[PDB]
Amino acid sequence: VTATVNKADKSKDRTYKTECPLEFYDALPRVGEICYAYEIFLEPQFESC
RNA sequence: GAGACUUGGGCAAUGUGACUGCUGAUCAGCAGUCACAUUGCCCAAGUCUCUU
Repeated sequence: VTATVNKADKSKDRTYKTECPLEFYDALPRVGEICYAYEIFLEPQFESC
C-alpha cells in the first residue's frame, strides 16, 4: 500500500493456473479395481410437438 | 473655649514635579499555513459510441 504510485497501469491483467476437481483428479479406473458407473438421465421438460 | 498673635500638632481639600509596570486605538513593514480559480501534463475508473 505504501507503493502509492500503483495507479499507473491498474488496467493490467494477469494469468492464472487451472486444475480439475479432486473427484475428476485421476478418476481413471485401474484394471482389477472397483468402478462406479454414474447413470446419465435426460428427462424432457417441454411438451413436444 | 472664643477674638488675635507665637510655635507646634491633627485632619482635609486641591494642585504641581518624577518614576515602574499594565493595557487601549490607529498605521506601516515582514513571514507562514490553508483554500479557491485558470488551463495543461496526467493515469486510475465506470458509462457510452465507434472499433479494437
